[PDB]
Formats: sequence, structure tokens, C-alpha cells
Amino acid sequence: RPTFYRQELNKTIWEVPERYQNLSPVGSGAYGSVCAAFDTKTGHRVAVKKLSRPFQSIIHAKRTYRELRLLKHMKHENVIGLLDVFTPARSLEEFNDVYLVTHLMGADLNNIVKCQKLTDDHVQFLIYQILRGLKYIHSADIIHRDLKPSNLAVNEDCELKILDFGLVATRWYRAPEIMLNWMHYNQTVDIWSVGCIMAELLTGRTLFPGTDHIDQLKLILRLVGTPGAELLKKISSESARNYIQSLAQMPKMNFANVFIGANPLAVDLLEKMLVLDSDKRITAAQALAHAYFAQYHDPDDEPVADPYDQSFESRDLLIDEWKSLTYDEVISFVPPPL
Ligand SMILES: Nc1c(C(=O)NCc2ccc(C(=O)N[C@@H](CCC3CCCCC3)C(=O)NCc3ccncc3)cc2)cnn1-c1ccccc1
Repeated sequence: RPTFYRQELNKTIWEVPERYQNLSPVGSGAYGSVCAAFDTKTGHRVAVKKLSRPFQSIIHAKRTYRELRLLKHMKHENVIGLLDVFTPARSLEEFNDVYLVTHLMGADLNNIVKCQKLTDDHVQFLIYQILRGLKYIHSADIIHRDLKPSNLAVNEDCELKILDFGLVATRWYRAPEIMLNWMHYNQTVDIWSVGCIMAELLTGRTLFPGTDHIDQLKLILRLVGTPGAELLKKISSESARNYIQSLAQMPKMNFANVFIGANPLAVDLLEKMLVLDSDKRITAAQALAHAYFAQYHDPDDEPVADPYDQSFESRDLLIDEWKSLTYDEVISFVPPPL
């Protein structure tokens, strides 16, 4: 058990092993309570996240457990990974704080798109990496559900990782089938988000900047057109079905006339991602084989994930139970090799 030291960073206490030096807060809140730090074991910059009030309620406790289970699972070049997880607590009794250590990324894609206009080469490589990360996440029956430019981070080498900073509107990147509340949705909600992201990388503009869930739905249908009988037949919600069918019909736009001057291959992939019918939307694994990625695509180098035990998601437990389970996960953690 290493030696810890204490300090106070922007109205927050931090008790970290001495191996982590020069803690410097980052993102002024956008990422949570996160410090850049120098890791003396590796000689690399890292990010250290202190969980806020991790065991305040059953719901915080379950969220804390979930985040640690997800981070301990992710072992892929295009998904954030756990370098370390620690607590200053010597016992389960004293256990009240959780610190997660990850790679420090250079910039989020929101800052990249807002600051820079991207080339087709850079779009190919960034979307290839998102899809490669998604293939991996999806193979474990994990759905991100929150994909947006601020949840993607890039290094100066253009190496991309998928993250989720939690709480640029999520709304703008969200699949129409999980816009009005209901349970008919698959992993391809994430492929819709990737389409919205790729559009914004290609054009410099939010594709669908809805002011609310109704506006958002109107902006989507204006590009992809109102559903035919085929898709209408699969909408269980009378109230959603009444809303959609209450709209004046709208044709599917020719995407080549919307994304004028884009690589036609980019336009073809976008057509395959921004399909209203989530049963007909391209999967991550399918998208990686698209002729848009010919330069990057290597079927022997697009790994899937080990299975992930999500069975806790259905469980209703007490704070102290979720806390004990989280403590177990802290103790059993095996760092990745240096
Ligand atoms: N700010 C940072 C860091 C940093 O902050 N690292 C710590 C960290 C800890 C956890 C997570 C995280 O993603 N936790 C994910 C789980 C893993 C996911 C699972 C799905 C697939 C993706 C991975 C998570 O549960 N969130 C909490 C949450 C999500 C949704 N609703 C509510 C709460 C991300 C980062 C590193 N680099 N940078 C950086 C620096 C400069 C510019 C841009 C970025």
C-alpha cells in the first residue's frame, strides 16, 4: 500500500499516492473533478478523476460501481482505459472516495471542429477509429448512448478515444427512435450519433441542432424524410405514431445535394448511418468494411471485447452493498503492463 499526500484543489480535497505529482485541474468542470498529473512510475502525463459523492445515494453508488466496472472492462486503443484506481481508505468501513486514473488526451473533437476545418483524410481516420472503438464496445453488448464531439478525445498524433464525461446538446446527436421514450432500440443508436458527428466534421455545422425533442425530430425528418408504412408499422407508441403521422409528409433528401462537394464515399456511408429504420442502419463492424475506410481497414486488427457481465444492471441493492461491490473491484484491479 503506497504513501498518500493531501492537497486542496479548487474547493476540493485530493488524497493521492506520491507516485502522482503536480496535480493541475483541467476542463473547468466540463470533465468533472479531474486533474492532469505526472505519473513518476511511467514518466507519462495522466488524468486523475475524483468521483463526486460516490455513495451519497443508492443511485450514486450504482453509478460509481457501473463506471468502475465499465472502465475495468475497456481494453482497446480507441476506448478510454483504466491505468489505476485507488482510495486512501485502508478498510471497507473507511471507504468513501474513489479516484480513477486514465491517459491524458490532448483535445476533444468539439474543440477540434469549432477551432479547425477538417480534411477528408482526417475525417476518414477519426471516423474509422470511432467505429473501431464502437465495434469493440458493441461486441460486449454495451451501448454508449451519449456519443457527441465532446465525448471523443484526440492526441496530436490524431489517435482517438471514446469516453463519456457524463453531465453541445446530447439531443443533437441522438437517434430518432430514442428521441420519444421507448425500448425498441439497438446498438445502432450509436451509429446515428457517428453519422451526425461525421456530418459536422465534413461541413463545420451541427447537422441537427434541435431546440428540444420535438424540434430535433422535425429537423431529422426534414433530411431523412417522414417514415413510410414499412417503418410506421413498427411504432408501438400510439402517441409517437400520432405525432409522426400528424406531420405533413416530407421526402428523403438526396444526401449528395446536402453534403455538396464531400467525397461521394463519405456521402454513401452517411446515407447508411442516417437511416430512420434502426433495423436497416449499418453496424460498426459493417461500416469498418465500407470503401470509405479502404486506406485504414484491417479485418485482423479490429478486435472484439471479452464478454461483460451487465447482470448487475437489473439489481436493486442498498448503498452499502453497491459500496462493498465497488470496494471489491478496487481491490481486485490489476494494472495494465508498463
Ligand atoms: N478530461 C480528460 C480525461 C479524464 O477526465 N479522464 C478520466 C476519465 C474517467 C472516466 C471516463 C469515462 O468515460 N467514464 C465512463 C465509463 C467508461 C465509458 C463506457 C462507455 C464507452 C466509453 C467509456 C462513465 O461511466 N462516465 C460517467 C457517466 C457516464 C454517463 N452518465 C453519467 C455518468 C472518462 C475519463 C482524460 N483526458 N482528458 C482530456 C484532457 C484534455 C482535453 C480533453 C480530454
